[PDB]
Amino acid sequence: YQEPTDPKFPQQWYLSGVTQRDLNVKAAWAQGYTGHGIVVSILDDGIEKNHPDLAGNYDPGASFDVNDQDPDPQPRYTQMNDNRHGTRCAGEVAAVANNGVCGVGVAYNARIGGVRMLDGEVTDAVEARSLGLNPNHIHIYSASWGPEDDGKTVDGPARLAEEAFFRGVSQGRGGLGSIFVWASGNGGREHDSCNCDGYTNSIYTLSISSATQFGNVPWYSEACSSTLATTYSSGNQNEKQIVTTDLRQKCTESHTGTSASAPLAAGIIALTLEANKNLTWRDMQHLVVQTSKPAHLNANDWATNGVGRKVSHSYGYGLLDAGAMVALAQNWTTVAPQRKCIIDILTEPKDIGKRLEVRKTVTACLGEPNHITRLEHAQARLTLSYNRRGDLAIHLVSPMGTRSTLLAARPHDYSADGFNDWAFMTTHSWDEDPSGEWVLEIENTSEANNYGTLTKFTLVLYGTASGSLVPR
Ligand SMILES: *[C@@H]1O[C@H](CO)[C@@H](O)[C@H](O)[C@H]1NC(C)=O
Ligand SMILES: [Ca+2]
Ligand SMILES: [Ca+2]
Ligand SMILES: [Ca+2]
Ligand SMILES: [Cl-]
Ligand code: NA
Ligand code: NA
Ligand code: NA
Repeated sequence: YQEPTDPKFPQQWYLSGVTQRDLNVKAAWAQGYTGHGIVVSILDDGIEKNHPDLAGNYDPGASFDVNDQDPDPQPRYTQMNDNRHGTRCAGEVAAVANNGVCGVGVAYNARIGGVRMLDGEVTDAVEARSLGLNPNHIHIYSASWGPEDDGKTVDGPARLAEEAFFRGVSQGRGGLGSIFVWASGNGGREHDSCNCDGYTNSIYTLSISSATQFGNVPWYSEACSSTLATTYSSGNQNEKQIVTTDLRQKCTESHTGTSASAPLAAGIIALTLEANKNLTWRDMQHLVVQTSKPAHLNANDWATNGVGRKVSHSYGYGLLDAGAMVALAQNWTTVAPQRKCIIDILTEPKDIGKRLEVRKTVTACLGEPNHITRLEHAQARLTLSYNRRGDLAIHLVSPMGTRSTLLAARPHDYSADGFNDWAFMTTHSWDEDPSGEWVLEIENTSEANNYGTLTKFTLVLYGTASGSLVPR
């Protein structure tokens, strides 16, 4: 294998590195996987389809302009170069290789498109028509956007967009399911908590956080239990950033944030899908859980779950490992059909006060077709009132002892509107047996005399009843 000769490839430290602080992409390339035959679409502010490092891979069938209702996603050019983001993201996935221009995409032989959908009024219908674009042609969708990262918002997909997620994973890609890759958020400065973002908190999105070059939690990071894994992105000014295609046929070395991490993940997922085109949307999440690497990512909350895997709320299961992903994909056995076990926990409303603990021992639908012995995602769907929402911290403990933070204190969230059947999601108990005692903790983290009531707690378990590995 001959590595790319592109002029900025040496600057793509998160690929070209030789000091083990990288995404192990060369190993996949050397196995013969560069993205041939895979189609990825960037859902953002447009794509410069004539960019010298994108044109060779550009796919009009992966593209649309939902803002102006036409097929051509070319960005709107302005003095401030506002609409540059989709072009930056596209090059991370699929910039052309060995052409003397800028660097390379992770999947530099994949086909790449863009949906111009952020440059206008972004309605539920706009989101739904973007997520649902050409779903039997596009394999993988990448979205580096979501609800305002102000640390006070709780919001997620409305009805059309949620319907688009369920149609995508159910009937998309020939019934194997659209793969929706999501950036977990850029609200770290505001102490945002990313389970309050219903796009990344969805089970249907493969949510990705960031690590800095030196292996630390970047300033912009949001911790939450819904995140699955991590890719490198930007950090402090001594740390390098992401190198990619830029608006006006240029090359940038300064792409940043979790917005840059999701496209890198989408590229790795494209290499993985080339290695096994029959992988389902759930198969792909299993591969990420099994192969991602904690090593040398620094966080104070690394914990070993019930099947021996290390998990962090900043990083999920750790750094994506492209070589390991493509290797495991090749002989992967399709997982069994997804089961869903619904457990209504409360028999009466519960005053929260300073602190509330709810314990329930469950059988996880024993004796039923939805019996689960091998968890995937779990949700605590909570309905509660509280006078100051951001003073709450919420934890969920699995029978195996895995403590998932469902919500951390958000100092800027003054809302009195509580949570209305909000489906807080955790990936941290993946592959555990969910039978036994679950514990919900709700705590007032302030000294104020706050008050409210928990009126509904639905524990929703997803998973199967077959095929477990020996614990790590
Ligand atoms: C894909 O997986 C399904 C489920 O295991 C199987 O029935 C089908 O034969 C597979 N198709 C290919 C092309 O491997
Ligand atoms: Ca257009
Ligand atoms: Ca190039
Ligand atoms: Ca956020
Ligand atoms: Cl469901
Ligand atoms: Na919404
Ligand atoms: Na998600
Ligand atoms: Na148990």
